[PDB]
Amino acid sequence: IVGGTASVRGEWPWQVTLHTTSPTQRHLCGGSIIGNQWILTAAHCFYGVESPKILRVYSGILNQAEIAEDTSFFGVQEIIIHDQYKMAESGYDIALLKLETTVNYADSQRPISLPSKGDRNVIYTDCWVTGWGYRKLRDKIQNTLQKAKIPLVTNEECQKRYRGHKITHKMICAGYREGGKDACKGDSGGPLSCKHNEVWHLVGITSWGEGCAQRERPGVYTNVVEYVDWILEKTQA
Ligand SMILES: *[B@@]1(C2=[C][C]=C([N]C([N])=[N])[C]=[C]2)O[C][C]([C][O])O1
Repeated sequence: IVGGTASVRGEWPWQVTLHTTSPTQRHLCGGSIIGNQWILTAAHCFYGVESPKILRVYSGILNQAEIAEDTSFFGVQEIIIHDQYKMAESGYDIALLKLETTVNYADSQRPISLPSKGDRNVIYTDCWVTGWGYRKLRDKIQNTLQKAKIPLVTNEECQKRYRGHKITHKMICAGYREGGKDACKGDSGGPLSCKHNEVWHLVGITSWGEGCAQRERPGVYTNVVEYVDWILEKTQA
């Protein structure tokens, strides 16, 4: 996260840090708890990932330092990638992780509500992006979870900032016309939480952008509401 600040412990209880144990354990991507056994994240996050066995999901984490060899985690039973996904920039950058065990909800770890179709006309004026990603373009995974408030921008405006790209309605952008605040490497799969009527909603999934926090280059996120049907179908037994 560029231009953000340290999060308060338990401030984003749905945020998880997805680690890979290969070659050595390290933060790979962000993710959001949306169900007792389900993490919603970005598809492109599993590039070069041949098996879910090397994945470890940690919930209730503020600082990466909290994660040690003796720290409990959730194993991943299955990685579900949208069959239409090819690459982040083309869209469909969404994936579900079915955990091997169920998450016991608490103030430190609970699910975030998915947006409803009857909310696409809703004007989110309080949206935040979070994660342990880079603070700049050339940096490293941050220890403390960072947060940054960022305004959503119309798709028409976003398309203007991304000539050469096709910003579809299945994407949603957010950022400052002057930049300064935005997601970066490591924040992928992270949630773009928005607050309406004081009820947190998972509006987007951190996906891509040109550089990080550059002026006139809004972050591009997966427009979650466009995938509620997909999510329901993939989560049902
Ligand atoms: B992601 C990721 C997601 C979004 C952005 N945003 C910008 N401004 N470039 C950068 C990086 O984080 C992990 C990586 C793939 O493993 O992509």
